[PDB]
Formats: sequence, structure tokens, C-alpha cells
Amino acid sequence: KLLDEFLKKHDLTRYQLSKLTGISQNTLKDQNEKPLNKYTVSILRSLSLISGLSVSDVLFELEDIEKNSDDLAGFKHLLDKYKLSFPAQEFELYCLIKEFESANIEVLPFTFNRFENEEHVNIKKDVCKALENAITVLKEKKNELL
Amino acid sequence: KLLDEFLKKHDLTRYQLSKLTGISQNTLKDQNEKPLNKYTVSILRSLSLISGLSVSDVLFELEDIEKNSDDLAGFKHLLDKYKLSFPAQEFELYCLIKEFESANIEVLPFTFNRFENEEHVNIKKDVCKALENAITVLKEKKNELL
Repeated sequence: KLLDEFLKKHDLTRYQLSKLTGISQNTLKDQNEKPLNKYTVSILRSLSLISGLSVSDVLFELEDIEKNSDDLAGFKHLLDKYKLSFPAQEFELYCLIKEFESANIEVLPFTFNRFENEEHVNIKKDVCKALENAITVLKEKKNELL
Repeated sequence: KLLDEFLKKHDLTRYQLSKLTGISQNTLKDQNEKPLNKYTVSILRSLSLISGLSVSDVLFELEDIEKNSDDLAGFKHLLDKYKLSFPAQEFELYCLIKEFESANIEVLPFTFNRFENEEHVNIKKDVCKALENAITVLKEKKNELL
């Protein structure tokens, strides 16, 4: 639940947000179930007001939370297998996938049939390179839309 | 119009947006009439995709456009009467006004009836001071909410 996790991270509750804004607790409950792409600038501003964050930083924190739950077009499964983390590149991949979503465009999952037969002396390096290559593929796909 | 103005700055049309996204022209027409607080993260992402700007810069450019048309609680009239510009302070006043609105609190206009019937040999410094104190006062009022 995106809204609740943001509030909890700042030691805030729906009660306090409701108290500040007059937004009903029913409304905030419905809000908590929506994916980020449905959040309005209005609710980002409310969250900015109560948290002290700029609207841009509110959105980024909400994105970071949503991203931890995202499949990353298949890379999450891979990263989790080897307990790896590439915070910057994972977020970039996430950002590219959400962009395609906003143009109502299918992002086929990346597959690793080749990868997981082949052996890797530095699994961290090789996954990093697969991840960057994926980002490149998406960036190219992006620039051929435009 | 907010959406048109953003698209025009980047040499784009709603038609183009519509063909990239699958969003209908009538929907974008309606979108063009909405204040920025009604914008969804989805539409920001769509605008980021087509413009090449990050969602943050899309948001700021939209904020900037909306700010240039906002009354700024009576200060728009005042600044234009003396054709003055204080970018940072004007934007921060806009920010505060939009924060209060997201908390369903209306900001009463500042009045200048006595100001505008007095001679001002330093109209720049005088209006700057009034703007700085308006922001100071709004910040105090914002703090009593939290």
C-alpha cells in the first residue's frame, strides 16, 4: 500500500493527513489502494505539506516505494536470486517501463534462458551488464516512438 | 491553457500526444481545461515521454506556467501595475498558496489600497518587502497547521 508506506516512513498516519486536509478517512482508504499513476498533483501537494518534502521529492519517494514492488520486466526475479542491488539502474529501468505504460505500450519481459545456462565468474558484474543492456534496449525503443 | 501552453513550448500538439498515448482528443481537450492540481502522475509521465523532460522538469514547467497566471493572492495585479519581477519569491508564494489549497484552506487576498495611493520613489524595494513579508506571514500560518 503506497500511501500508507510513505506516511509510515515519515512517522505520519492517515488520521493526521485527514486532520490536516479534511479529506475523509474513507477517501484516504480508497487512495491507499490506487497505483501511483492515478495519484493527482493535489494529493502530492497535501503530502508535501504534511511531510516537509517538495512535491518532486514526494513523488520520487512514492516512485521508489512502487519500484520495490515492480517486477522490472523480469529483472527483479534475477536480482533477488543473487541478492543483488543496483539502486540507480533498477530505478531507471522502472522509470522507462512506467513511461511505456503511460503511452499504453506493452513491455515484454526480458528472458534469461541464455544467461542462466552460461556460467559467470562475476555474477554481480554480469547481471549489471544485462541490466544496462536492457535499459539501452528500452531507451532505443523509446527513441523510435518519438 | 495549461496543457496547450506546455505542448506549444516544446513544439507539440494535443493531436500528437493523443496518437502517442491512445488518449482521445476530447479527453485531452478536457484535460487542457483542468488546473494543475487535477493532473495525474500518468499524464505527467505521458508528457515526460513526448517532451524528453524528466517528470520533475515537466512538473516544474507546468507549475511555472500555472504560476504566471495565478493571482498570487493579489500580488499579480500589484507586480504588473509596476511591471516588476521577483521570480524566486513569486514562485515560493505560488507554492504556499497551492499547499494551503491542498489542505482545503483558502488564502485571503492581500490588499494594497493604501500602498497604491502613496508615492513610491523606490517601488522595487517596496514591493519586494511586501512580497517577502507576505511569504513570511504565510509560512507562519502554514506552521500553525502542522
